[PDB]
Amino acid sequence: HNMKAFLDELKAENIKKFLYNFTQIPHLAGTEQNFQLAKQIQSQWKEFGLDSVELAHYDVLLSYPNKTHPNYISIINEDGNEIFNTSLFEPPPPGYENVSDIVPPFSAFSPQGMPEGDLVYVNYARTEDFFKLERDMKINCSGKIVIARYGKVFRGNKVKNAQLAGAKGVILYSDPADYFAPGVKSYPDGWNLPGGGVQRGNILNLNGAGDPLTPGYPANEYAYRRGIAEAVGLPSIPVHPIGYYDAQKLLEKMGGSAPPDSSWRGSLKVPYNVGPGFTGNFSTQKVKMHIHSTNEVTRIYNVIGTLRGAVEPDRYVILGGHRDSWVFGGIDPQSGAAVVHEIVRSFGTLKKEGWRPRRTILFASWDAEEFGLLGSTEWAEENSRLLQERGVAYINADSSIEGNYTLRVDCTPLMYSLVHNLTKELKSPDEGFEGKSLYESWTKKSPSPEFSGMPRISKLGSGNDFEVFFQRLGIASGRARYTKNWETNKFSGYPLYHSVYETYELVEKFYDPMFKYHLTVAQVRGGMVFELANSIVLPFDCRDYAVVLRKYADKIYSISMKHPQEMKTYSVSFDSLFSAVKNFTEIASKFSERLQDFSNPIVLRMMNDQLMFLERAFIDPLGLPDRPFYRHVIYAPSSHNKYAGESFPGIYDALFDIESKVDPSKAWGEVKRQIYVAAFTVQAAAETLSEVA
Amino acid sequence: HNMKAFLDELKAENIKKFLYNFTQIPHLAGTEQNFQLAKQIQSQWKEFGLDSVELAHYDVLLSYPNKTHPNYISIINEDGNEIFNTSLFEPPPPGYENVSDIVPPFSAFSPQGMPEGDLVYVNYARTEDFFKLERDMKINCSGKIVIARYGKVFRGNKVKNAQLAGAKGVILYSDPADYFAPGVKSYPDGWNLPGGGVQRGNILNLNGAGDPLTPGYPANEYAYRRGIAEAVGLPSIPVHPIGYYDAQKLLEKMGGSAPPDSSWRGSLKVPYNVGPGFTGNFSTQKVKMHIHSTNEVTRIYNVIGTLRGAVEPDRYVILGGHRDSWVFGGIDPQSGAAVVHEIVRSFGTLKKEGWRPRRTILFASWDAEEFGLLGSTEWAEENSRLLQERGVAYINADSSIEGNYTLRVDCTPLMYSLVHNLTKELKSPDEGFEGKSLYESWTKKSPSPEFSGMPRISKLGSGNDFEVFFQRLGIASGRARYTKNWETNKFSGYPLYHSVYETYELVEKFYDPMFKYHLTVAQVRGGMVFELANSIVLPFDCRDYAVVLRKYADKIYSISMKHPQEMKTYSVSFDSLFSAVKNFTEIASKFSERLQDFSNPIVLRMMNDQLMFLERAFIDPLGLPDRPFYRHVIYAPSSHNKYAGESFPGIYDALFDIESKVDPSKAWGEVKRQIYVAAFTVQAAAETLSEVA
Ligand SMILES: *[C@@H]1O[C@H](CO)[C@@H](O[C@@H]2O[C@H](CO)[C@@H](O[C@@H]3O[C@H](CO[C@H]4O[C@H](CO)[C@@H](O)[C@H](O)[C@@H]4O)[C@@H](O)[C@H](O[C@H]4O[C@H](CO)[C@@H](O)[C@H](O)[C@@H]4O)[C@@H]3O)[C@H](O)[C@H]2NC(C)=O)[C@H](O)[C@H]1NC(C)=O
Ligand SMILES: *[C@@H]1O[C@H](CO)[C@@H](O[C@@H]2O[C@H](CO)[C@@H](O[C@@H]3O[C@H](CO[C@H]4O[C@H](CO)[C@@H](O)[C@H](O)[C@@H]4O)[C@@H](O)[C@H](O[C@H]4O[C@H](CO)[C@@H](O)[C@H](O)[C@@H]4O)[C@@H]3O)[C@H](O)[C@H]2NC(C)=O)[C@H](O)[C@H]1NC(C)=O
Ligand SMILES: *[C@@H]1O[C@H](CO[C@@H]2O[C@@H](C)[C@@H](O)[C@@H](O)[C@@H]2O)[C@@H](O[C@@H]2O[C@H](CO)[C@@H](O[C@@H]3O[C@H](CO)[C@@H](O)[C@H](O)[C@@H]3O)[C@H](O)[C@H]2NC(C)=O)[C@H](O)[C@H]1NC(C)=O
Ligand SMILES: *[C@@H]1O[C@H](CO[C@@H]2O[C@@H](C)[C@@H](O)[C@@H](O)[C@@H]2O)[C@@H](O[C@@H]2O[C@H](CO)[C@@H](O[C@@H]3O[C@H](CO)[C@@H](O)[C@H](O)[C@@H]3O)[C@H](O)[C@H]2NC(C)=O)[C@H](O)[C@H]1NC(C)=O
Ligand SMILES: *[C@@H]1O[C@H](CO)[C@@H](O[C@@H]2O[C@H](CO)[C@@H](O[C@@H]3O[C@H](CO)[C@@H](O)[C@H](O)[C@@H]3O)[C@H](O)[C@H]2NC(C)=O)[C@H](O)[C@H]1NC(C)=O
Ligand SMILES: *[C@@H]1O[C@H](CO)[C@@H](O[C@@H]2O[C@H](CO)[C@@H](O[C@@H]3O[C@H](CO)[C@@H](O)[C@H](O)[C@@H]3O)[C@H](O)[C@H]2NC(C)=O)[C@H](O)[C@H]1NC(C)=O
Ligand SMILES: *[C@@H]1O[C@H](CO)[C@@H](O[C@@H]2O[C@H](CO)[C@@H](O[C@@H]3O[C@H](CO)[C@@H](O)[C@H](O)[C@@H]3O)[C@H](O)[C@H]2NC(C)=O)[C@H](O)[C@H]1NC(C)=O
Ligand SMILES: *[C@@H]1O[C@H](CO)[C@@H](O[C@@H]2O[C@H](CO)[C@@H](O[C@@H]3O[C@H](CO)[C@@H](O)[C@H](O)[C@@H]3O)[C@H](O)[C@H]2NC(C)=O)[C@H](O)[C@H]1NC(C)=O
Ligand SMILES: *[C@@H]1O[C@H](CO)[C@@H](O[C@@H]2O[C@H](CO)[C@@H](O)[C@H](O)[C@H]2NC(C)=O)[C@H](O)[C@H]1NC(C)=O
Ligand SMILES: *[C@@H]1O[C@H](CO)[C@@H](O[C@@H]2O[C@H](CO)[C@@H](O)[C@H](O)[C@H]2NC(C)=O)[C@H](O)[C@H]1NC(C)=O
Ligand SMILES: *[C@@H]1O[C@H](CO)[C@@H](O)[C@H](O)[C@H]1NC(C)=O
Ligand SMILES: *[C@@H]1O[C@H](CO)[C@@H](O)[C@H](O)[C@H]1NC(C)=O
Ligand SMILES: *[C@@H]1O[C@H](CO)[C@@H](O)[C@H](O)[C@H]1NC(C)=O
Ligand SMILES: *[C@@H]1O[C@H](CO)[C@@H](O)[C@H](O)[C@H]1NC(C)=O
Ligand SMILES: [Ca+2]
Ligand SMILES: [Ca+2]
Ligand SMILES: [Cl-]
Ligand SMILES: [Cl-]
Ligand code: NA
Ligand code: NA
Ligand SMILES: [Zn+2]
Ligand SMILES: [Zn+2]
Ligand SMILES: [Zn+2]
Ligand SMILES: [Zn+2]
Repeated sequence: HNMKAFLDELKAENIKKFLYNFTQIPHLAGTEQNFQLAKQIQSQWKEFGLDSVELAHYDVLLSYPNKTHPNYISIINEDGNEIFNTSLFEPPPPGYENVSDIVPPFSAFSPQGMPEGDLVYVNYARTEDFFKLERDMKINCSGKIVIARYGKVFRGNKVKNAQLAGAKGVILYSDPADYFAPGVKSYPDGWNLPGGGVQRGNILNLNGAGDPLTPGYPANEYAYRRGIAEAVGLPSIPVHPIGYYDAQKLLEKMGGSAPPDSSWRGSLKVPYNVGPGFTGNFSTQKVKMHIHSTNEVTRIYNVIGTLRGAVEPDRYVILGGHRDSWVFGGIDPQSGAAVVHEIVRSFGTLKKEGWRPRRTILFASWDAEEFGLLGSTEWAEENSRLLQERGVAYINADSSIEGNYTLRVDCTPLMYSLVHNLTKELKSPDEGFEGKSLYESWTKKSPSPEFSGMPRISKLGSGNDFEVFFQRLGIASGRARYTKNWETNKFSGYPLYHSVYETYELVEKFYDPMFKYHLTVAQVRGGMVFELANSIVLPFDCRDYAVVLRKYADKIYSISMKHPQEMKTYSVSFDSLFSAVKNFTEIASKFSERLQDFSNPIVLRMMNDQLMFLERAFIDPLGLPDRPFYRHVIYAPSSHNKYAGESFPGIYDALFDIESKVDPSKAWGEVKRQIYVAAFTVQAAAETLSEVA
Repeated sequence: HNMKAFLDELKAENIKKFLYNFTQIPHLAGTEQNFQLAKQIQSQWKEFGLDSVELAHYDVLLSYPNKTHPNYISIINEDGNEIFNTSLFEPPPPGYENVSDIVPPFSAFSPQGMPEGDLVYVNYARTEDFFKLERDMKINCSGKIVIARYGKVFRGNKVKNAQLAGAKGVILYSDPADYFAPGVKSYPDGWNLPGGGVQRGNILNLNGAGDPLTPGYPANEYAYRRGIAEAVGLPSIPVHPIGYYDAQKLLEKMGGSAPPDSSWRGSLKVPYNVGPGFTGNFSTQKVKMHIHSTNEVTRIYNVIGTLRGAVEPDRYVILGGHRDSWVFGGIDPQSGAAVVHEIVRSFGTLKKEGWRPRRTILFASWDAEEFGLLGSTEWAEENSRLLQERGVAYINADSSIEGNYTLRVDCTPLMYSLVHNLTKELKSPDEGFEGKSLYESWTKKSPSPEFSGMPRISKLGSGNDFEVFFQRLGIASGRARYTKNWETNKFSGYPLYHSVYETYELVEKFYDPMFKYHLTVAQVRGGMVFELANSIVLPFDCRDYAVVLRKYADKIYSISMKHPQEMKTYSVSFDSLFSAVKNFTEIASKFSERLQDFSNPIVLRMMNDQLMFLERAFIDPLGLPDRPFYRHVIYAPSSHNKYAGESFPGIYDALFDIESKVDPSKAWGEVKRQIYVAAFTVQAAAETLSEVA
């Protein structure tokens, strides 16, 4: 009864069966079918042997198209006749043409409206795309409908950016340049997005708030809800996603200015003119959106499984991933949920033979992730006192695969050593690495840019259910999945993401026929939970935080040093931050020595508490500026792309575009304030590792 | 080596000697003499046997009169001749007439100015005094100088209230009605305030922020400071305190309206007319303030002593009280500091004979309390991560006596049982209770209004150094001192509070000749620290929180029920709060049973952690509305009187004066929101006591 027993019990064939089972019908959040699936998971986790399995439910703001009043976009002529209409649905894939309750493509939480106007093409609608438009090109988006390609960044940032540019609507589309890999066929004959395929997804800017109506507090039965007008993160202009057949029709007539350069051109046979409006012959034609989706408070269900710890039941290691899908969820999330299901089954096998982990393991099937991480966030809001005093670690478990090339891990520095050690003990599933370790294949395919013989591990970003646990509550967090080769494959994400084409057959035929990558990811995720819940000394190495803190301090200082004159004028020094990082390095080194030298369970637990509370020490209870739920001072989601992690985010945002600020004294004053906050927090975290008295 | 050994080692004669030692010269915060005293305490605590004794220093905003440009108030005539001037200093007491560096009476943090105008008398300048003036009497304070009597509430609230009434200055004075007990002589021949006596004190409204320039973060060497204009809690109009000889001169000529009733009349031979301005003959005369005090960033020093725990060194029991004084500090704070000094000495005696407490005891000599709890707050800001994960309890130790009648205890419900049990084991020092317990004399003199055979224990308010530990960080806190009989003695505080007359001789001659009340208070405070640091199971009874939560829920519901029609219209229910309190009662009862039945140190420490984190569970990281540093949902300082505790403060303030709000729907909506927050927090705190897995 050790890790090897746990790992060996995991079967690829079981993960295949579960994936099939979870993907036959849609499981949209707030729907009866997803509630049925919740009850099924609850039943099976009980059967599998967990001590308790409960549903935790909340009533949250969700968004759905109107069934009798479909969303669509038109080209209208001067008479007002709609001469072109975008599709009302994606052509269903082979054998699914009769499946009901496929939600049609829509942008969740769009307000209703029917705006009419001239089109401006804004590339990926990134901060720098708008800078280029407004500052360099002198194009005004005010009162225009913007059309943007999907890709590069989170769609909610695109919508925010369009809105602050004064757009009156946004059209999102999938360009083949970003969603069609050269030499691969469209679904069903390959893994590419067809011209009628469309990516669903919410366009909120929640910044960690969870349910838009109840920021800070669980959306329970007696919750007081904000009015819609005061809700968090809702867009103020209508938005709708389309495919590249329909996008071609909308782009082909575009006039005004040429694209500023080739990074603005996708792969369609159109000029990619920025606009505004259409070329001469069609200059009186306009674009009209028709959006009728409604926001509604709807009940959602998390499944929470508990396997009580034998020695420290008041210490919680959490494995959590979501269950709700846009349609069938073939990759997102069921390729993760099937992996969790088999992990539970394996732990349960051991439990039935009399074993218990040292610490409590909690297993979560979250609801409403697709609508803003709502299930994980409301539950963490409800249980925040328990999680901040008892939470050892959170391992996420959304999609197990986004490619078939190599491992991807994003995690706190505290888990680097755990991940290196675990992967050295696992077999690579890769062709040409038979009998080699996962560590070897991973390091070869994804080398660290700093360190020879080490793999690359990214910072945690967001756009997934670890966000409340890591950036709000400061619980050490990690995620892992198989991924594509980004060096040779330039497209954004996997092509069929959040489309009807993301099915069981997508995975079984193209991504992972033998379910070996799924099994590899079950071993990584399950292996991590096993070590975290069972190792006598928590498997965190504080010295790895010291190394990255120095790298981040160098980075942020380099950004500021682009403005040497202002640093002189305003006396901007990074000395305090570097001093704090030096102290952290020295104190962590001494703590590591002590952790090596000590039969005494109090000294042990005292030291496990120092390891556990070290991630927690990076939390500032005041939050980051205007983002009260992003409280971690080292890591926040990028203010320009929610998916990307930013380091020293407080100083980063204070420096961003600082040369354009009206009051340089005020702006540089705020840079110095953020330096102070960062240096203080680093020193305060270091001091939690000092001898306690 | 048990509690009795600790208690027996404490000597009245030692406390007398220390008090004498600490009171020969002024120890104003930020002055060289208070730094010298800090170094002396540090030396002696080392000598006494503590493991480490450090100074923790900060650079904070302090306020001092200008030595070459004195503050004073005048009656001016139409020509501009100053026909009456208030005193420049209090007549020094016998034998101190040559002591230098007595700070003259001033209101710390007053801005500079020389406003001229007509006087309005506003009674105690309470919220209801201003309501009576503006609403009932129709008197407009806009552009007037207000004169208010000291007493009833914290002076900072008076100044806030005057400022929001549009006053252009405030004069504070001590009325004999509030500071002269019938049949007792003025200092030096009794304990009464003489006509030339004046009460110093800050007039900030910090709401827990600490140093006005650095809210949230310690005022360390690299701190970024706000500009003065953005500082927290500074008054916007000049303020100055005077004695009743000078007040008589300012009040005797007052015209306009009569006092509305006898609760507006003090004891001087004047009419107590509200004004504005003077009676006919003198109607062209005006009042002129001259205030030249300056705010300056000044270094302050805390002394921090550590006695490392033998078994749980990472658990902290804190005994802390301040060292800075307005002048000699005969009562405030040295009657407390001398008691702490003897407590340290006694613990050190045991330590030298080989004993250690189970948990770590930290001893603190705080600086700058008189200027806004600045020393305790900056240090707690620096060490917040350590205190919130390790802080068992905080026992305050400011003035040991404010009378000679009976015990006064204000503390969390979690300490009620500890206090009842301890006091049953201590001898009463009271005449007529020889050979009886302190519990017996206390209960007889100060009976609980709810429960026969029990003593009254007040809620913690504020205006002292526990505020950061309790209302910000949620560490279980308590205070205890000897006090007066409030039933028969109607004056505010003790008469010589914050005056030059508060000397060693005041205490030795009038308050506590034999130092027996001092010794009794050393036993209560030291006994509490001893039990908290040494009991195997933390000496907190969660069921006492359940009883008070019900009492507070009844109270707040009764307040709301004054508005039955609005409760109908807006569907205002307290059901959720009562349900939460019921659940708390049931879960706490079950936790208490478990705490009775368990050789297992993990189960023990797990359960000690649940006891320790139970106060912490009442903290809301979002704070109370517009008061981010008051985070405890059950207790906050009254928004009308910082000294007084308020229960369910969020709901209380939402209901206060609600009948006067312009938008009843909005106001009742916020009542319901606060009900939700309170019910949720109570339920969440209850759930920390549930079985952990
Ligand atoms: C990284 O860790 C190191 C510790 O190894 C910290 O070093 C401290 O740095 C501060 C400077 O920011 C030093 O502060 C200075 O303290 C002097 C007096 O300190 C005495 O007392 C303390 C107890 O509190 C002892 O520990 C200490 O050894 C000393 O005996 C002051 O006199 C200094 O103030 C004077 O100079 C400054 C700067 O020029 C002026 O602005 C002032 O007006 C004044 O004249 C100063 O405040 C401190 O002594 C150092 N501690 C130790 C133990 O060496 C780093 O701060 C830490 N990095 C971060 C980011 O925290
Ligand atoms: C004091 O402690 C008690 C527990 O002893 C708590 O009681 C819970 O109270 C809520 C009501 O606020 C109950 O919620 C209801 O749950 C029903 C389904 O719950 C099932 O599943 C759970 C697992 O999550 C089981 O524990 C439970 O026994 C049930 O089998 C819902 O169907 C109810 O919703 C319906 O009615 C409401 C109200 O009329 C409608 O608004 C809805 O639209 C819907 O039709 C409802 O949500 C809960 O069941 C109770 N729990 C238990 C264990 O009994 C108190 O909440 C607590 N007090 C506070 C302040 O927390
Ligand atoms: C693009 O779509 C519009 C609107 O059509 C409606 O919405 C779609 C998403 C689908 O659900 C459609 O089935 C649905 O009709 C088309 O314009 C519309 O055309 C219809 C029929 O030609 C008009 O209906 C009426 O017909 C009778 C005549 O017997 C009269 O009583 C009325 O006067 C009216 O003409 C309808 O008004 C018109 N709607 C709008 C909003 O313009 C459009 O033809 C289509 N374009 C294509 C396919 O190129
Ligand atoms: C109330 O106090 C004022 C101001 O007096 C000053 O401030 C006090 C707090 C103390 O520190 C005083 O020592 C200090 O003077 C008095 O009015 C002031 O009177 C003086 C002297 O009479 C005036 O000084 C000048 O004197 C020479 C004449 O040789 C001329 O050069 C000047 O023209 C001027 O007269 C001073 O101007 C005047 N100041 C003000 C601000 O009005 C006031 O007499 C006193 N009232 C009492 C005791 O009733
Ligand atoms: C995915 O897998 C689950 C679990 O294996 C399947 O659900 C299970 O389906 C069986 C067959 O429908 C159910 O058993 C039945 O029970 C009813 C009475 O309750 C009885 O009438 C039948 O004769 C039969 O014995 C079982 O309830 C159900 N189990 C759970 C835990 O839900 C599910 O059908 C699979 N879904 C797909 C799409 O393959
Ligand atoms: C990942 O694996 C590495 C390599 O095994 C682990 O580091 C190793 O940890 C052991 C156990 O703490 C260290 O052993 C110690 O050696 C010293 C003698 O120098 C002795 O004082 C102790 O009693 C103990 O035996 C070992 O030195 C260390 N090896 C290296 C190369 O660092 C690492 O801890 C693992 N990481 C995690 C998170 O588990
Ligand atoms: C309050 O009590 C303290 C502690 O007893 C007194 O401070 C101590 O005073 C003595 C006598 O001045 C000091 O000893 C002296 O040392 C110097 C050299 O350092 C030497 O020149 C003298 O001959 C003498 O031995 C001692 O330093 C000092 N102790 C401490 C810890 O500060 C203090 O005087 C008392 N204050 C009052 C007002 O009574
Ligand atoms: C303040 O003093 C009271 C009175 O001594 C303490 O309550 C007493 O605590 C003891 C020890 O936990 C309880 O004894 C228990 O009795 C049951 C049998 O019914 C048994 O299961 C246990 O093994 C244990 O012997 C005792 O019942 C209880 N007495 C009362 C009247 O409640 C109280 O704990 C003290 N408070 C603090 C904070 O120390
Ligand atoms: C979906 O859209 C339809 C419009 O075709 C809405 O139905 C109409 O709503 C208006 C305003 O409430 C009523 O005056 C009409 O009588 C309704 N017409 C019909 C034909 O039903 C409908 O409210 C929307 N549905 C949802 C669920 O929001
Ligand atoms: C105390 O008040 C005096 C005024 O009597 C201030 O001294 C004057 O300040 C002004 C403005 O800075 C100068 O122009 C004068 O030359 C000063 N006069 C004298 C006679 O010194 C003084 O600044 C104040 N002191 C403090 C410590 O704030
Ligand atoms: C863009 O257009 C609007 C309205 O037509 C105008 O008010 C605004 O100032 C314009 N902005 C720029 C930067 O040209
Ligand atoms: C799977 O791997 C092969 C071999 O490298 C590659 O050609 C193919 O594109 C991969 N499939 C997917 C879905 O990435
Ligand atoms: C009080 O006086 C000021 C200025 O003289 C005036 O603007 C204000 O409205 C008055 N307020 C009331 C309540 O009478
Ligand atoms: C001390 O107690 C006596 C006796 O009750 C009382 O008359 C006297 O006023 C008290 N002294 C003080 C300073 O309260
Ligand atoms: Ca919420
Ligand atoms: Ca501060
Ligand atoms: Cl994931
Ligand atoms: Cl006190
Ligand atoms: Na398919
Ligand atoms: Na005296
Ligand atoms: Zn997902
Ligand atoms: Zn998704
Ligand atoms: Zn005091
Ligand atoms: Zn005081």
